[PDB]
Amino acid sequence: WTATSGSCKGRCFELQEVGPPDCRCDNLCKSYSSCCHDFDELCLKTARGWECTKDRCGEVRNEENACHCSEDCLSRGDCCTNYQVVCKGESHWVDDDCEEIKVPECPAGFVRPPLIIFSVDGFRASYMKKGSKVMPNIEKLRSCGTHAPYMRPVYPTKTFPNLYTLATGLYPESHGIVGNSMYDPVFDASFHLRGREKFNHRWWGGQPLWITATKQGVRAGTFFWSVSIPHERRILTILQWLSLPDNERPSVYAFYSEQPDFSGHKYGPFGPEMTNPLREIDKTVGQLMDGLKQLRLHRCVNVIFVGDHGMEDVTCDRTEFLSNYLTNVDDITLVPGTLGRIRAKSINNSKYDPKTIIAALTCKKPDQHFKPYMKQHLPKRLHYANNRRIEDIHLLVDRRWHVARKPLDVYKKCFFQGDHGFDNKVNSMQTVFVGYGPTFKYRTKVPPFENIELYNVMCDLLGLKPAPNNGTHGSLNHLLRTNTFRPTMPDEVSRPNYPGIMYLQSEFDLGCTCDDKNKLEELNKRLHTKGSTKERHLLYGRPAVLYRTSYDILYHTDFESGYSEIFLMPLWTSYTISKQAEVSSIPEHLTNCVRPDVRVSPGFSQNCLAYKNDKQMSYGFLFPPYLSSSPEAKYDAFLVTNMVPMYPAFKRVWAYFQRVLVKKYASERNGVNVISGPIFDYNYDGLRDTEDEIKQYVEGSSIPVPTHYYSIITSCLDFTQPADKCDGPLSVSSFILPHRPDNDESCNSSEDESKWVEELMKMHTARVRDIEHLTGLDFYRKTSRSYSEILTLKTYLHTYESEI
Ligand SMILES: *[C@@H]1O[C@H](CO)[C@@H](O[C@@H]2O[C@H](CO)[C@@H](O[C@@H]3O[C@H](CO[C@H]4O[C@H](CO)[C@@H](O)[C@H](O[C@H]5O[C@H](CO)[C@@H](O)[C@H](O)[C@@H]5O[C@H]5O[C@H](CO)[C@@H](O)[C@H](O)[C@@H]5O)[C@@H]4O)[C@@H](O)[C@H](O[C@H]4O[C@H](CO)[C@@H](O)[C@H](O)[C@@H]4O[C@H]4O[C@H](CO)[C@@H](O)[C@H](O)[C@@H]4O)[C@@H]3O)[C@H](O)[C@H]2NC(C)=O)[C@H](O)[C@H]1NC(C)=O
Ligand SMILES: O=C(c1ccc2[nH]nnc2c1)N1C[C@@H]2[C@H](C1)[C@H]1CN(C(=O)c3cc4ccccc4c(OCC(F)(F)F)n3)C[C@@H]21
Ligand SMILES: [Ca+2]
Ligand SMILES: [Ca+2]
Ligand SMILES: [Cl-]
Ligand code: NA
Ligand SMILES: [Zn+2]
Repeated sequence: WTATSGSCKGRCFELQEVGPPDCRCDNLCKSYSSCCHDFDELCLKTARGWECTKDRCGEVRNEENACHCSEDCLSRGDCCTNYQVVCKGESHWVDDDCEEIKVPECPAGFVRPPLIIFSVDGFRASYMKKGSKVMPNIEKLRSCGTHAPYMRPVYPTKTFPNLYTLATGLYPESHGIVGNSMYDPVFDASFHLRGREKFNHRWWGGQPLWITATKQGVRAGTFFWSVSIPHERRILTILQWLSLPDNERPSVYAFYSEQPDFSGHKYGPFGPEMTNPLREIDKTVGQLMDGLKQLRLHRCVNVIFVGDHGMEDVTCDRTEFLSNYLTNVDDITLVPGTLGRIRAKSINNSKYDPKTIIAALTCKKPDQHFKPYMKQHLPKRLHYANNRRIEDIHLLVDRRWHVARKPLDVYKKCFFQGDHGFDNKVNSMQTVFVGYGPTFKYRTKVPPFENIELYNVMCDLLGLKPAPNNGTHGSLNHLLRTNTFRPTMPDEVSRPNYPGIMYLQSEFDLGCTCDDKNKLEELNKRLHTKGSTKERHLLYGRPAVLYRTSYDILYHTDFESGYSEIFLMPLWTSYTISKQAEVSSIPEHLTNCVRPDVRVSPGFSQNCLAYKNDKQMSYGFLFPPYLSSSPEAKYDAFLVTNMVPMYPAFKRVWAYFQRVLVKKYASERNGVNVISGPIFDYNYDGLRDTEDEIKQYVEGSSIPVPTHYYSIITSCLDFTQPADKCDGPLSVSSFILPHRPDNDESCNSSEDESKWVEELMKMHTARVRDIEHLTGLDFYRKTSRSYSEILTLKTYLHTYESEI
């Protein structure tokens, strides 16, 4: 109950929310149904429209007008945005040549350039090119400021997860807003688009930008707007706030547009009805910029034009129904649409089994348009598991499709031609970024980047220290003219041992066998074991270990490794494969060869007997024998310290990568440097497991089984230079392959690895940064590149999509 008895007199769009029981006058009161009786009358004035006309010029003030064209309007801060153009001979901002903004040109009393975030819902990245003719204000921002060809949203590519990621720098799994619709089993409460539960603070984790600003003494405009407040009034309100006295005026503001998303759902992303919403958005940007110009703020304010996600073509007829797959369809609850999330309809149903639901959903139809996963098996790049609000069973839905429980849900709940929510590497889901202002660079294009990085930059723009978040601070320094953030590399926590030959063959009782059999060549092999070729295979310095552990550096002719005495295998193995390198086979006599490593105690070694006994588990090697530089160097690849546990199903994947793909990349990229290793993430939190988190060992041993295997493949960005003699920027692609005992994820896996392995790898593409979180390692410590450029390289994701 609200005491709507109060008045909004002089409180219109009040910045601090008034305490109950009082009627509210803030931009969100509509949505709470708590506005004062006179809110519409005093605060949502419409009389006379939004534009000055020649006859209105120098009129006597009439407080009933929506905006004013009287002489005092500028100093009152409430002129219509076209006032100086219609009445004072000025030009519209869009008609002015752009001029570099080298420094902020702010009125006296501004302690920092204000930040305005202009967010546009559903603004697909290709709209910038495809709509350019009808968006002249936006086009000017884009070509005069700093822009990316596109910006990557987070998964799922839905409205609330992405707006709140923009605000916090966090993945949905960490901020807690994991969909537009959610059930939290601890609260036993549901979050919906319609309704009041979504206003409860307990849903909203991390620390959004407005809160970060407030805590550090920077005042914020209210970011959220009731849908019924027209866009023109939102713009007028921000401009009015910008006229407040120095002590009252906010430094950060947000405008939000429900368009083009609203129309995109109805008409599809490129429907002919889409031109008008785009024109109208541009007109709004033009009113803002004209309005800033009148206030002498157009060369003072930093403006971010940013979308939350794109929009894809999706229609009723492209719906998969779980009732075609599951006999037990009424025993599940599905969160439906462009993603699926499944849980038991009732917690009292003891006959509910996720394994049988998964199996009934797996590769059941030739062109099946969704794929089931236990959430811990989703591509790690999605970071979509570590939240109790994310159901154990997930359906990744093909672009252009929906999943639903039963046909009745679709025709009794066609209409829409667009939707979003799909995998965040999908081109149609990409959105936009443009930065314009004194702190952004001039006429500069930057590579695509992820929206999780923006919170840091917005903090930088406002001189704030960001709360802990998933961005990599410094990775977007190249967007900025100043206010860059200069981080230091993390300090290495553990130093390696460099073991020499310390054990005799006979001290090893590992159940291992190998058919293995001159001072010129013997001085040579000794030099290689001391690191003589390390400069060839360790191109960017050794990775630093950022946690407390015990490990050894092991040198070889063809590869170098950091070998964990705790996990009994390498944390990392590093090797370089030149364009000229030749692939060989494992000679027949060496087929089951495993050799003790005389530098490493039996007590810190794997053993072959454990693999023999473990009927499910086999082994592979991190440096592949196929790539050995000579028959003699090949023996190094069979060392027990190069061995890792591998399910035979995974060996199919791993063998193809090592035998076929590495050489292919080396030929295509002019040499590659490869770092591979294991990953343990049994609690699916995207972070390196400690030894006590390991859920699976090779039977009868203390050899921990990895959940994933990574590789990082680096070469020269200028591919006319070979990877090992590169003078400038680097180029990287990486992956985090799930280590699974079956290939159920690949519906074509009965076929030859040339028909399905590369597709699996593409799906499990990763950023180096993802691997760093998962391993506690820090890569690229010794390059001739600036650290910020390396941070950018570490956040790179090779997506394998075609051109935007
Ligand atoms: C992306 O960036 C983010 C932010 O940096 C990274 O997330 C951080 O990860 C940290 C390491 O896991 C984590 O630190 C833990 O914090 C615990 C205290 O947390 C509360 O306070 C903070 C600060 O205000 C707050 O942010 C937290 O908010 C979480 O929880 C609330 C309520 O549930 C949510 O609203 C909110 O969305 C957020 O949830 C997310 O994180 C939690 C984990 O905290 C998940 O469970 C959720 O699913 C969701 O993802 C909290 O309000 C602190 O208690 C922890 O300490 C325990 O463990 C350490 C191990 O080092 C040990 O030293 C301690 O003794 C303690 O152990 C005891 O508790 C254990 C668990 O109950 C128990 O098993 C033991 O036996 C002991 O009794 C821990 O330090 C930090 O909270 C989050 N922050 C956020 C915002 O998510 C994230 O990792 C990055 N992602 C990647 C891939 O890099
Ligand atoms: O019902 C929907 C909706 C919209 C499009 C849909 N497509 N498919 N389903 C949909 C459902 N809503 C309506 C609400 C919310 C999404 C949008 C955020 N809003 C801000 O003023 C606003 C503006 C912001 C501007 C910058 C940063 C954050 C902002 C923020 O934050 C919202 C959050 F905090 F909850 F994340 N809110 C109002 C709009
Ligand atoms: Ca075995
Ligand atoms: Ca973990
Ligand atoms: Cl959702
Ligand atoms: Na298969
Ligand atoms: Zn939408």
